[PDB]
Amino acid sequence: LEYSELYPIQNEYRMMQSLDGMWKFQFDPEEIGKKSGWENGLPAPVSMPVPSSFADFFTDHKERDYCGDFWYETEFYLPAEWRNKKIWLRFGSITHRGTVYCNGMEITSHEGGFLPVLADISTVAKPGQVNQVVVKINNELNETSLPCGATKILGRKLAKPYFDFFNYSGLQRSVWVIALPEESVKDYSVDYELCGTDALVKYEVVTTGEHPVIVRLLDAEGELVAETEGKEGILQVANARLWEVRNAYLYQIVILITDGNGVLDEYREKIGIRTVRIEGTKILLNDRPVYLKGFGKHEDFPILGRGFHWGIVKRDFECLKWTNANCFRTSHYPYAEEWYQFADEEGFLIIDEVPAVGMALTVPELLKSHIADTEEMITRDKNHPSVIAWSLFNEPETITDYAYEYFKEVFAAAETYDFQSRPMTGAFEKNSKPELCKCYPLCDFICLNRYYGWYISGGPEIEEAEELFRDEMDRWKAKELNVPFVFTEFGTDTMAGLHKLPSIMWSEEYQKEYLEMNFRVFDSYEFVQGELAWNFADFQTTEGIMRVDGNHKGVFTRDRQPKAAAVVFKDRWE
Amino acid sequence: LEYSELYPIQNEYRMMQSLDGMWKFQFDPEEIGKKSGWENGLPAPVSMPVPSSFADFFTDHKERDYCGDFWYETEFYLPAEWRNKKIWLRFGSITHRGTVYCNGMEITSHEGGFLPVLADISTVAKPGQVNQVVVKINNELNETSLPCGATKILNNGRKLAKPYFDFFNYSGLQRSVWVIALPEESVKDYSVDYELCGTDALVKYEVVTTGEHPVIVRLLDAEGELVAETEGKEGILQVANARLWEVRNAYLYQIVILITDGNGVLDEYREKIGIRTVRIEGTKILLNDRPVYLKGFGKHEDFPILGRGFHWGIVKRDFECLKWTNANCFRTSHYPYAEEWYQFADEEGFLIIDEVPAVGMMRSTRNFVEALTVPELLKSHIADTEEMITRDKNHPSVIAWSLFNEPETITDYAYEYFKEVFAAAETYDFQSRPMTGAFEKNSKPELCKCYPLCDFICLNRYYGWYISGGPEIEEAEELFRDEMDRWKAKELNVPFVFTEFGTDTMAGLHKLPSIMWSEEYQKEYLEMNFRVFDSYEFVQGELAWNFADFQTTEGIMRVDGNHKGVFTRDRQPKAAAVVFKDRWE
Repeated sequence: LEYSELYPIQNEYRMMQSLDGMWKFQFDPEEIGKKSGWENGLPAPVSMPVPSSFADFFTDHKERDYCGDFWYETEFYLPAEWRNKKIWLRFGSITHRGTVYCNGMEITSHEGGFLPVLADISTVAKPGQVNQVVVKINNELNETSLPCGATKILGRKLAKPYFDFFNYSGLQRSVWVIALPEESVKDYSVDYELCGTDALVKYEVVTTGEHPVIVRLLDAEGELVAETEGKEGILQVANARLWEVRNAYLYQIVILITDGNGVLDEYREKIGIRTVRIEGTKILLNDRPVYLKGFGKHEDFPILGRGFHWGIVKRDFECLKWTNANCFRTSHYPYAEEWYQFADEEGFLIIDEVPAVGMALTVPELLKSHIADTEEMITRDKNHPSVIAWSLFNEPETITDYAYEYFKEVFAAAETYDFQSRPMTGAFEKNSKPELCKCYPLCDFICLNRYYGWYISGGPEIEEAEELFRDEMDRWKAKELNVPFVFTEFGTDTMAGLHKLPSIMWSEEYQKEYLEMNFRVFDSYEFVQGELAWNFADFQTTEGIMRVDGNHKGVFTRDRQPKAAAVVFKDRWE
Repeated sequence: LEYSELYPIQNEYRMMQSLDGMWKFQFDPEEIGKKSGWENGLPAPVSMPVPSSFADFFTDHKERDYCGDFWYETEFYLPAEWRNKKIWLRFGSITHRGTVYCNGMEITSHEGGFLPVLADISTVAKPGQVNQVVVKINNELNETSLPCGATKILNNGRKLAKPYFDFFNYSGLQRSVWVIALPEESVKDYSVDYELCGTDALVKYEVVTTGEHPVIVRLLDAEGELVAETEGKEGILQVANARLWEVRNAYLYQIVILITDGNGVLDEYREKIGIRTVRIEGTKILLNDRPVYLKGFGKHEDFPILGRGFHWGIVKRDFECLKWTNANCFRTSHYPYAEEWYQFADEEGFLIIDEVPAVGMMRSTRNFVEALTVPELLKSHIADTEEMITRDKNHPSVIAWSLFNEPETITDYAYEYFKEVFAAAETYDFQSRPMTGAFEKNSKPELCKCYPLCDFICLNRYYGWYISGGPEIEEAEELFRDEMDRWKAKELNVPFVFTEFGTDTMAGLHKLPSIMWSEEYQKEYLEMNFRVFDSYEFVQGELAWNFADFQTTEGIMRVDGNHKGVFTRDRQPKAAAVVFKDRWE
């Protein structure tokens, strides 16, 4: 990559300053901003919180549903001391695609709305002065970038997703301006081997120069436990304190660039010594089988939309721990980096998912976008101990040799980017029948999204649903694939407060009964090794006749309170 | 018909005793009742309220969702003084079809779940003794009777109803049951038709009796004073300075029909009627020689726990809510209601579009959920039409017959089918009042072959809900105007009434800006629809879908039934109710 994905830190060599706050903001329905000098400042802005999705602040439909080009602007004072450092704007994300300007100059553009955007403003930055950043953003959906959809023209544009979740957009994550030394740590990778009571931390370091590198490992108390020299090497850890499920331990890696007797740069990050591998039908963490228990989530909260906030992280993890979960999938896009940092702390397992949802010649361009997002996700997230698997798709077509050749390239790219070569998978929709699917052989383990008892034979037909479920799982069993299966979606829309005896679809009681039936099926097959329910919480969707204020398959409400079924998960996962 | 549809009364010649209460009840999944002698008494019954739908009492799915044969039983004491009378069991309805037994003997069978079933028990009744009634009922759905659907058989043999319609398959004995006694020669039927002559009015009539003795017909005013009298089974009553029955301003005369043998009276039937005329003239609906614009709702017979079970309390609350909205009309979507609804409409001056249960004839939903069944369906359809019209014709409230809801109408075959239904309706209605049906959007103005059969056209349209909802609502309005412009350009010179339009609306779901399903969106949707309605001269009525939230088959598109109610199921107003109130004032 032409930039670093490394999370920004502050020390003797690296500086950072937050640009979060109220930005200037303006819609550009006529698409004349770049024609009209907007990159030098917006002509008639309103204020817009950053980080946040813009949609749910407004009281009018056309602003909430805005689709097209729209602009952000802010000003920041740059400390004079940042002079002659490499100065970067770092956006947690820009959703979905955008062009960054600084002091009237075009800096960079990015496609993909859920991963960091880095813009090198070294040559245009004005140390000791007020600087200006302007971002042109677009939130349309197409079939050549992720996530896929269409754009309808009423000249007013309307996003038409091929995915369920609401098309939130804007500057949904924190924005920093940072300063790095001229020769810096750009990237590093760690991989682990367990040796009795000891451990090896294998590493590679990429810098922007040719000076020597020293790598140190500190324990949780900051004590030096290992040290070595070189951009490539092994850190030997005696009596290693392994990072364990729901029982984290984090070391601190310290990467130094040196020039004789002085340090040029120093990067530090918390990491966790752990191994993950698929062995037969088992998922092994540190050589012991683990059964995944948890949820698909979303970045979704009232008013903020996908806007990041530590308070949402904290509540969600307390709820997760209360259910006795150990895992979540980042459905259906990489989350803010902070979610992974916290999962590292709390010992949660993550399946990290690229926004390959909603899946013509456009396909070669789509593949490029999909591979680019995969590269960025893996480079960003590989050193989190929590991240134990990559999900490279959600419910694509998989039953043609055409689909096979496409995903072969994606998986091949993912493999080259992940230093750890940790398990890769994808979530299969029901149409990927065991007799037809061509893509499951690409996977280290198989993830199934199934709604037997909701979309199939729901309600009075739920007994039929269970037989149909068992019939499919019997077909999978007969294949003797010798791989683990994880259910990554299953659930029922459930309106909090809707009670019925006997239960009906949409009642709290039916949600319980549906889950109990699914558990019976899960527990009937030895090779099922994980259950991640859909969804952790009710979340916003495109409005329509099938969505009663978003998706109500949450086990929790949108404001994070338990429906009756939450207790069912709690008791089972205990 | 081989029986009378006349509502039962109590007088010197006619007797009635209610059989309402707790009956015995037993499911018959193995279909062994008849060969096991259940007509002589159920072997292991539970208690079941009558009138009520049975489904919602139970706490287990299989009993609520039961589909197939099931049996009712009760016992009653017959007064000795009823001997030498004609003795009938009268069920307000039996849903959907059944066979009536009395004292172990098969009496009659009936197909059609929403109209009276009369069983002549004269030859087996035991006056001065306890008698037994047992009813075998079936609630399956098929394509040869109304309303249409399918029956699914689960692998273990259990049946499940699969409607082609969007209302829960409630069934059982949902209306009151009487045992009655009639004179051996009785009034079996009568018909009235009205003509206005300045300040006066003519009541033309026909009387059918079960004998040959002379008939005398009297008309009493609302104070019981005689205003007209004539003789003969056919004749004309002249009413000077007639007090007409008016919209939301009812006046009811009492017709008195006597059978005499000179020596004395053999029978005397009495019913309240209202002098009023209804006709279509160009694009106008004329009541009593003046245009009326229909304002109201499609309803249902639907209430918590009782299901479609009849209760006067539901009538009273519903009419108070209707009056509060300033409504003047409802459609009996999608089946004839209990007779009491019409009696009360007569009193309150409400206009009714009386609808036969011809629902579920849509090819699309049939396929989703034929040459040989259609001829049998037509027979059932015409039979239900005959029974509805014979039952309801003399209500002043009933101003129109709706003969279908959302059938296929774009083939020549559909035209020939409905031509026979409309022809039948015409012959059974002494008044020849306006006939119509409600059309789905698939019945495009360029394709529909059946609207020329109608005296006025009823449209069900969901522009802004099923079509271009929410962010696309502006487009919905354009599409709506586009269609109505096409109708306009046909210059049919007939009235159009919208018989369905609405949005599912969860009580308490608020959003700013609004979203589909919110209370605010229901308001905005209605306002948009009104703007379109008001753009066309030939639109002469608006009956919103629905008066109140109601039960449906469960599924992914129904959140505890249908929420397009303007009122909640327990009859309280959503925000949109005030929108109707203010507009209709």
